[PDB]
Amino acid sequence: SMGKTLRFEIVSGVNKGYFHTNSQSESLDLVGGIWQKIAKEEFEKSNIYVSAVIKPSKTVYNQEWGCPENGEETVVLTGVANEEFVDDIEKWKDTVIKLAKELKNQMKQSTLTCEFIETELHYFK
Amino acid sequence: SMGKTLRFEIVSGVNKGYFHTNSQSESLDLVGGIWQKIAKEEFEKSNIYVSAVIKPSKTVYNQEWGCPENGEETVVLTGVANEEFVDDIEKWKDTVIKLAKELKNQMKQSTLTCEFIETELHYFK
Amino acid sequence: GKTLRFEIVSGVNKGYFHTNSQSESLDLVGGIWQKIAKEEFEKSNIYVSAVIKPSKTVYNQEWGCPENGEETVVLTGVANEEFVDDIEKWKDTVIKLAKELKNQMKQSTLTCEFIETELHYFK
Ligand SMILES: Nc1ncnc2c1ncn2[C@@H]1O[C@H](CSCC[C@H](N)C(=O)O)[C@@H](O)[C@H]1O
Ligand SMILES: Nc1ncnc2c1ncn2[C@@H]1O[C@H](CSCC[C@H](N)C(=O)O)[C@@H](O)[C@H]1O
Ligand SMILES: Nc1ncnc2c1ncn2[C@@H]1O[C@H](CSCC[C@H](N)C(=O)O)[C@@H](O)[C@H]1O
Ligand SMILES: Nc1ncnc2c1ncn2[C@@H]1O[C@H](CSCC[C@H](N)C(=O)O)[C@@H](O)[C@H]1O
Ligand SMILES: Nc1ncnc2c1ncn2[C@@H]1O[C@H](CSCC[C@H](N)C(=O)O)[C@@H](O)[C@H]1O
Ligand SMILES: Nc1ncnc2c1ncn2[C@@H]1O[C@H](CSCC[C@H](N)C(=O)O)[C@@H](O)[C@H]1O
Repeated sequence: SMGKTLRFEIVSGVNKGYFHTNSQSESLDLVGGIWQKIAKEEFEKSNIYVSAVIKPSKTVYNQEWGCPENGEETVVLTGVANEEFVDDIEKWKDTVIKLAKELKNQMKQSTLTCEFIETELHYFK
Repeated sequence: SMGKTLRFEIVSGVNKGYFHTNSQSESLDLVGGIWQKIAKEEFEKSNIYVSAVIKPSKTVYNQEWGCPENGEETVVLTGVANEEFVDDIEKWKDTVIKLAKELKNQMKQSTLTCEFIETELHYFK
Repeated sequence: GKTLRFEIVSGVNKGYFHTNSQSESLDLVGGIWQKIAKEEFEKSNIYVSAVIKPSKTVYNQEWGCPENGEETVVLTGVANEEFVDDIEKWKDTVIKLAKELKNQMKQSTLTCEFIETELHYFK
């Protein structure tokens, strides 16, 4: 593998007071379910399924701007555009952006980051 | 040097139907111990030790393709090629690829992603 | 290729801080980062926010690694052009804080990587 592809990374808060969750495991399950829901909805329209690897985390920023002491509970979502599944990388990028905005809405987040990083994918099967 | 080098990232499932681990921390230890073993075996042959930073995760894809509701338990392994230890970036890359295939086999996975990403390493010691 | 992100891998020094779980180690590192980032922001108007993840780092038992890995924390953060006017000064700030983190966590060695990234920010 010498050609390049992309990976995305999204950082989202988990809004435990709105969703009535009380643990990292509950937040991961919630984000997993929401992502599965919206990713399937977009797959049905475009044949692009943005699968995601989601990790528990906390995000540390200024207490003045709303951060709890020691950090806000967050989830990181990351995923590669696998060339075996993705014909059109620009259409995949548009789909990730669409889903990131929808995740922001579903999670009731005020702001949200979505990054694209160049990567060289070796796929073992 | 400017520290221009590579990092790798692997995403592996944990085969609960095979290992019967009963928590996220047990899955982490299971993958960590396996990685520790195969990394040492390769180091004894090549003097390349691919150390790895491992994170708990859930991977979310279409339930039609076997994904449990809210995602499958996975582990993400990431590591840099530190020029302090690595003379030859291409041999390190070939070592990572060998270990990724070996991990896929030892974890009894049908597919496994292994990505290389360009990175600028600043090493403080 | 619009901007940069950093990633730092830190030990948690169980023998010094006496945390009992990965949740406590995460909070310990987070609180330390929150303080040094705030103090640097007052000086330079650059606030290096960080997304921190629990982890274990696996290396050779001959070099001190516990069986199945050492408990670690990964810190990662982007330079958001809406906040950051000077990417080189942000980079210098990240390095400054990473060294200060290494000191406060009583670590012997620490990695700090920079990766090119294209940031889309939704508000
Ligand atoms: N994220 C993903 N993970 C696993 N398999 C995927 C996938 N996205 C797509 N596939 C597989 O690819 C099939 C065809 S969808 C992709 C069609 C075409 N390559 C395109 O880019 O438009 C899916 O039904 C599924 O079998
Ligand atoms: N990718 C990233 N890198 C670094 N800091 C980030 C980040 N994404 C978010 N942050 C930090 O965390 C803050 C958001 S906290 C999570 C979002 C918030 N609950 C809301 O509703 O908007 C940002 O202001 C920034 O300081
Ligand atoms: N992943 C790793 N983490 C920490 N130390 C490592 C390491 N890999 C190698 N080392 C250190 O480097 C020593 C020499 S290994 C030979 C390295 C040589 N420059 C090459 O590229 O072939 C190891 O015994 C260990 O002390
Ligand atoms: N790096 C990555 N980025 C995005 N999705 C990924 C991914 N790695 C795996 N996936 C998703 O997760 C699915 C695999 S689940 C993990 C492997 C499985 N247990 C097996 O034994 O084959 C992939 O088909 C894809 O949909
Ligand atoms: N890490 C961060 N996360 C979120 N907002 C941030 C931030 N760093 C700075 N800001 C935002 O930037 C505002 C002004 S400080 C930045 C001043 C100027 N752009 C400079 O480069 O010096 C803060 O009040 C806050 O709203
Ligand atoms: N970014 C990275 N990628 C891969 N391995 C890493 C790494 N950062 C650290 N390691 C591994 O973990 C070891 C450090 S363990 C954590 C630091 C230690 N507590 C100290 O105070 O020095 C390194 O020798 C290397 O083998």
